[PDB]
Amino acid sequence: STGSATTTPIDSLDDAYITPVQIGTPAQTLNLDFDTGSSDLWVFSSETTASEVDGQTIYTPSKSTTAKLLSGATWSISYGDGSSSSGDVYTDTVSVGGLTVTGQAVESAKKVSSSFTEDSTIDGLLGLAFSTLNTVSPTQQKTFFDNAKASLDSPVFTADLGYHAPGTYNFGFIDTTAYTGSITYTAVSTKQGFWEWTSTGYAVGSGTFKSTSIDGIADTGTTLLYLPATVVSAYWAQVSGAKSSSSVGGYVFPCSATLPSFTFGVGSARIVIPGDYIDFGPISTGSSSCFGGIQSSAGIGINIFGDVALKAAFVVFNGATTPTLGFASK
Ligand SMILES: CCN(CCC(=O)O)C(=O)c1cccs1
Ligand code: NA
Repeated sequence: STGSATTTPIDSLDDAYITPVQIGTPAQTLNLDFDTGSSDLWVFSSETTASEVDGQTIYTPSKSTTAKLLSGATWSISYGDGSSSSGDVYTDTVSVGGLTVTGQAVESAKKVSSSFTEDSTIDGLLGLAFSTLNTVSPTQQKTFFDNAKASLDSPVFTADLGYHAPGTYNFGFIDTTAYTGSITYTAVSTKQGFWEWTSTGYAVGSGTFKSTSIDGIADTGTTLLYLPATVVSAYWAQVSGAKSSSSVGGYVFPCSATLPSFTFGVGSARIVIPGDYIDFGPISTGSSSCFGGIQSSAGIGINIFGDVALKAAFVVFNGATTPTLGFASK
């Protein structure tokens, strides 16, 4: 089997991407944020505290003939941005892009933090990291990908995110029309439960490539590219008037600037992030200071190849017995 779904930016900055997901019978379609940095499939629901729901579409298990309470199971998650959610668990049928899993754990939110409530466009998350990170207790649950894997034509999914445009998540096959050149594969460590890999270095603009190992994770649920402070300082030093502001919480730059590209290494391959991808616009409406898309990881504890990096590439998440990541230009 295979599945193929379109993923759409939630706003004009590509702050996140939403993908429609069918849950239950008859189908309830919710727009979920597919997150390769977490392992819970959780939704706004009929159980969510009413004051914490503001425009989201909710899952109502009582209206699904295939929903069953997973008796005694609870969940609670905290993300790297400080947001959180918790609740109870149902099993139900879940379909993405024509690919169906029966018996998927659907984590129903009773509580969500303010950042979720305030984002009316995101109805929940679909985690695509390793199932070792799933927060359901006392019985940990599998991701949608881990439940689909054995049925797929090939044990893979691919992320093809757009710059200010829709893109695609495919399950079970590699669309050889979706990228240019060849795919370069690289090793993954699952020791922390993430798609963790090692980049072979970087370049700023037309500058020379610096060969240096940069461990990090491939995380579709993180907007920006978070790298070591040395690398980030070398990038922003090429932009007149750029600086780190602790008042704004990251690198800012004059909106009048033209930004240089940023290249990262995948083995001998190179992925080039155009300068425009690194512009996240005004720090507040009407401001002439703009927020940078490459930020320091020094206050995180991990480097994160978020959407700014991933949407420059066709990315293969290979869940074979020995997992790998693949990257290609497009
Ligand atoms: C021999 C290089 N090479 C493949 C790179 C390519 O895909 O061309 C590798 O070492 C791999 C190790 C782990 C996954 S692939
Ligand atoms: Na922000």
